Amino acid sequence: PLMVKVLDAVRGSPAINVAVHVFRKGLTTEEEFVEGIYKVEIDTKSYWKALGSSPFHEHAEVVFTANDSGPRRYTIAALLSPYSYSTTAVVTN
Amino acid sequence: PLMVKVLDAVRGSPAINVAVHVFRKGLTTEEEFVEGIYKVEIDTKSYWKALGSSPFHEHAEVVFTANDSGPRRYTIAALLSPYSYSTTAVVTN
Amino acid sequence: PLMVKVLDAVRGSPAINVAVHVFRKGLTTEEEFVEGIYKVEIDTKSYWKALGSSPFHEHAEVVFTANDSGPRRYTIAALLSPYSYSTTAVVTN
Amino acid sequence: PLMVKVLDAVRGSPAINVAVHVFRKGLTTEEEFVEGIYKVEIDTKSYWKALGSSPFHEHAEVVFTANDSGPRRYTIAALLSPYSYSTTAVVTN
Amino acid sequence: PLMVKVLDAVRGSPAINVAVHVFRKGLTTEEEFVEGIYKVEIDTKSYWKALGSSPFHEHAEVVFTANDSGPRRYTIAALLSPYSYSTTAVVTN
Repeated sequence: PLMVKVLDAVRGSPAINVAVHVFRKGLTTEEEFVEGIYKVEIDTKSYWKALGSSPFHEHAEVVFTANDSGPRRYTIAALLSPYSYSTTAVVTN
Repeated sequence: PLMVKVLDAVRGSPAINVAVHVFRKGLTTEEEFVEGIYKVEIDTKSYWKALGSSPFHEHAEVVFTANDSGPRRYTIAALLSPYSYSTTAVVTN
Repeated sequence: PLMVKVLDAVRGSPAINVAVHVFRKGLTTEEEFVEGIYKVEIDTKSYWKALGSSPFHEHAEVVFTANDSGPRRYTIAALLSPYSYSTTAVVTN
Repeated sequence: PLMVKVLDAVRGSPAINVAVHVFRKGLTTEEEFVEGIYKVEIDTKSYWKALGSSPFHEHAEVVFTANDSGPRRYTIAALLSPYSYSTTAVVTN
Repeated sequence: PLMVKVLDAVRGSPAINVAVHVFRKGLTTEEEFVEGIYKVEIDTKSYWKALGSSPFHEHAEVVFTANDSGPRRYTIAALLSPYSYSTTAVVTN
């Protein structure tokens, strides 16, 4: 008899992230999974994923150049950071 | 007898993200999955995903150039960050 | 006997994101899935996804150039961030 | 006997996003899925998706240039962020 | 016996987004799906989707240029953000 209690009585003003998972019983194969319940991808890159069956098989002259550059600013305050009775400020003068 | 209790009694003014998942019983194969319940992708890039069966098979002269640059600003306050009785401010003077 | 209780009694003024999922029992194959219940894609890019069967098969002279640049500003306050009795402000002077 | 209770008694003035999903039992194949219940796509781009069977098969001289640039501003306050008794303001002087 | 209760008793002045889904039992194939119940696409672009069977098959001289630029402003307050007893203002001086 599964019997799960999470955050039953709450009095006040909290700041909560709740993730409750209850369970009971080709190139990429995925089966019966849970992914990225609270997932953050800010600057994620991916080149040439799962190209396929028999690419560039017989003859190929490939020039792969990946120039990642340039002025990029990522200013984040309280990433996945619940708060209460606090002061969060981003000041970019 | 599955019996799940989440946040039964709530008195006050909380700030909550609730994700409750209850369960009971080619190139890319995906089967019976839950993905990205709370997912954030700010600057996500992907070149040449799942091109297909037999690409560039016999002969190919490929020049792949991925120039990622340029002034990009991402200013975020309280990303996936519930708050209560707080002060969140983005000030870009 | 599945029996799920979420946020039964709520007194006050909360700020809640609720996602409850209850369950009981080619190139891309997807089957029996739940995706992106609370999903945010701000700046998402994708070039050449699922091109098809036998592309550029015999002979191909391909020049792939992906120049991503330029002044882009993304100012976000309280992304997926419920709040109560708070002060959220974006001030861009 | 599935028996689900969500937010039964609510007294006050909350701000709620509710997503309840109850269940009981080619190039892209999708089957029996739920997607994007609360999905936000602000600046999403996609070039050359699902081109088809046998494209550019015999001979092809392709010049693919994707110049993404230009002054673009996305100012958002309270994205997927329910609030109560708060003050949300976007001030662009 | 499926038996679902959502937001039975509501006293006060809430601000609610409710999405309840109850269930019981070529190039792109889609079957038995629910999509975009609360979906927002602000600036979404798509070039060359599902071109067809055998395009540019024998010989093709293709010049694909996608110049995305220009001054574009997207100012949004309370996107998918129900609120109560609050003050939402967009001030663009």
